[PDB]
Amino acid sequence: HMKIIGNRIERIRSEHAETWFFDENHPYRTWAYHGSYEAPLINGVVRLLSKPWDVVTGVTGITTPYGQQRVFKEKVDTRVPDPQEGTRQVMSMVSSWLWKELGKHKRPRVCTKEEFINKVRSEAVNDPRFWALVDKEREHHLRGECQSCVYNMWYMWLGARFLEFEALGFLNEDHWMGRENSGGGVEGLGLQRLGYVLEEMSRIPGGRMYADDTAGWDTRISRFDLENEALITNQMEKGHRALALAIIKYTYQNKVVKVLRPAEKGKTVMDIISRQDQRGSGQVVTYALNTFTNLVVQLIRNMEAEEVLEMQDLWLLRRSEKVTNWLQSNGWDRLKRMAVSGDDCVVKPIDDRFAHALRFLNDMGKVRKDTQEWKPSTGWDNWEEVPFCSHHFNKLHLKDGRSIVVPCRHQDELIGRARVSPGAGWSIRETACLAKSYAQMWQLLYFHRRDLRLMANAICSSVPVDWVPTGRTTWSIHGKGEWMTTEDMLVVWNRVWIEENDHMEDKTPVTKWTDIPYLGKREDLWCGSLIGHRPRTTWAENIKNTVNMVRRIIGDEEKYMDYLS
Ligand SMILES: [Zn+2]
Ligand SMILES: [Zn+2]
Repeated sequence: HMKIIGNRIERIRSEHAETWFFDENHPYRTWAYHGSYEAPLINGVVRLLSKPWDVVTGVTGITTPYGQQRVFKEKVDTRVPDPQEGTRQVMSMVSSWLWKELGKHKRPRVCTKEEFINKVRSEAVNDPRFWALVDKEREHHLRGECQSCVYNMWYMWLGARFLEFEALGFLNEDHWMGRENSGGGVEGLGLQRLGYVLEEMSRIPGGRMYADDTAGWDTRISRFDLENEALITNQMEKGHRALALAIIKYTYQNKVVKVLRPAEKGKTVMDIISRQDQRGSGQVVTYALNTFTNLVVQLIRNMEAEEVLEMQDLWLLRRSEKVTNWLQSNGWDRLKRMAVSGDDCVVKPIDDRFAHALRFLNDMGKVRKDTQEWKPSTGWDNWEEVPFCSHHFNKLHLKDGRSIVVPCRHQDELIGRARVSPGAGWSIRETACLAKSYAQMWQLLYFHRRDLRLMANAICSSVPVDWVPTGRTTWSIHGKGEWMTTEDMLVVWNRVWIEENDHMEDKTPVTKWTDIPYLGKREDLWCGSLIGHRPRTTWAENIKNTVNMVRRIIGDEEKYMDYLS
């Protein structure tokens, strides 16, 4: 490990030699500590148009070394015992099988510089020097060394991210975890489709639907998980394999991290730590690898439930042919009984033995959130109540009687995130264009929420019609950004929910917003609506005044549209 992280530690120790020191009283328990050195937000438009939520802490409650240290000590400075050898044998077998299924109709490839550039443009990438540094680190990797692939507690230098993209980006670009290729994956599906996936699963004969969340998934990715994820390199030709093995072994299996920590009299230090497991969040293929390993975990849980695996198999896997047979016979059926998106999963097992199939799950360190370790899981009878990707999904009916299945979540989080501006010296223009992005996203996905349809229409009425939406409104890969457009949102709504919606049999267009339904009031309120409560009523009654205010701020000379009418 030390020989692997060596030149990175040296490269930092020398960039910072005059302030470099070793803190004997550092707080790191499960990370290797190597030394330290000395170290150095509201969207106004949305806020002006969402006054009732100024006093809603669920909304308003949404950098400092003092915080990073706290979250590090409680979340990341932890360790889990190794799984037993039999458990590890099962993990390796299932991983090998799954990789071979995923690669049956797809071949790994190197992703290109121009792919990365084009993906970025949707100008460090248009400096030759950047690519000189990149080529440089690359030849280091090809020689068997790493100088500069270091995490900031988990952001990374754009060059390192390009090398990762080059070696493993194919998993994303060629949709290895798409539902067609993986059975249980959902990569490429939007929030406008996931609900249909859950409904489909609800129809499969079997037990309840289970959606257990793992407590701190990324922190419970083991070195064995990483080794099993690395098995994809066996499907690569040798050069590609060299690049990928470099990325995995020097960046995944042996990571170096810089993290901030408070010092004396307002001063700040940077600590350099390292370890050999856990997932570095926010890497290029973090999502794909999380999806992979979660699929493996659920397959194993099903095998325990169905009594293919027994207690004795934890210590040492006796006859492994039973595992191979179960995978070849039932593997794909079980995969199609899953919806897995990174660390999130829903499973429809063949019966409810799944609920108490916990031995391998717990031995793998994948302990369930908010539950006693050996308390059986509780599943759902009603697919519309199942949590998945921070949402639940409801069937609603258009005025003409056709049904749609829509994404829903507690409203406070949506409004709270829309109020956040990532910039600083952000003009009214960038602020307004971001507000417009949120509004149009709500029009596409959360139109069925009264407060959000109203607020979105006010925002869209307060921003010049020709201003193009900018910024990002979600980190979920299932928010596909169809709303990032100046195209009319009813047209976009039709394309998303009718035209290109395979679960919409009748392709008759919807020609007005009033034909598009809300949740029932009970449901709207349950999920955080303020309909009926006085500040919200006042807000709605005054909304045109407020819109005119924002218009006067941005400029009365601009062209505005009335989406409130
Ligand atoms: Zn490197
Ligand atoms: Zn809801």
